[PDB]
Amino acid sequence: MLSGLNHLTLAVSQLAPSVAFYQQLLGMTLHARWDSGAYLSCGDLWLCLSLDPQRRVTPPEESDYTHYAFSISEADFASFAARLEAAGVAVWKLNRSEGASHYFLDPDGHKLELHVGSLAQRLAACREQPYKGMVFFE
Amino acid sequence: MLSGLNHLTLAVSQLAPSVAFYQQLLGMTLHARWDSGAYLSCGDLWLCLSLDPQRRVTPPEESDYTHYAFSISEADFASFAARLEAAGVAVWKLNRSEGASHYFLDPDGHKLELHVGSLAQRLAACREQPYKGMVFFE
Ligand SMILES: [Zn+2]
Ligand SMILES: [Zn+2]
Repeated sequence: MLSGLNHLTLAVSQLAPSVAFYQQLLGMTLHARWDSGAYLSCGDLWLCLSLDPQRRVTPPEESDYTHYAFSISEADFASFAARLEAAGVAVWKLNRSEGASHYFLDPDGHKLELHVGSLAQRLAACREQPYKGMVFFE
Repeated sequence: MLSGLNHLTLAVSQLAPSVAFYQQLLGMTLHARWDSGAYLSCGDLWLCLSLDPQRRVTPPEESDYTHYAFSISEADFASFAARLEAAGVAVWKLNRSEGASHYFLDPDGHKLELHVGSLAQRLAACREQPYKGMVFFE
């Protein structure tokens, strides 16, 4: 069977500002970089940044809801979100429609998120406050 | 500070064919569905499919290299690739890198991959044969 995300590859227009964002600002571990990409890790996540001349910025209102959420503890969530805000990182969504989340953009307009909680916790919360028409499968 | 990938959300244009693709063809576990989305899991990956009228079925030549790779064992790789081929699933790239990889498209054109191998394995191969401009960080 398939089991797990092996890696997430993000196309980037400029490699150095992207590496700086993920390593310096988000605190991910940089393992290697080369003329056309970089490999970082975030816990078990393998992140590849790939220099792509085809990557364009799109303002968030003109891209779809595809997005990438990173786990953070309840104790660190608010202060890290506030640090991103204070550093001028743009926000793309304010309404918390899926629990405790902060929604921010990377330098290339990729839609990112900080989230507190697992899938099991989300399902348990949704049993009490379900999305419209929600059905649960055991 | 960040501990890993919390969830991957893919915007979809039609919920039913996307659920069929990820649950039935790819074998992910469906945990819940609502009028505008679904939650699935694939190993430790929490996948959300989100119905979005902004999502377009996008040919691969019209999107950048951003993509999502799922882990599969070497032993299972060939039969799973054959399953995708039997289902008529389009391929967007041929593999030219270390470790088995199959590059395929979802119903909306999201770029997916099956990959055999870890970040550690990739780094070991790169240390032996570094890419142009490659620098490592310990
Ligand atoms: Zn999210
Ligand atoms: Zn890949």
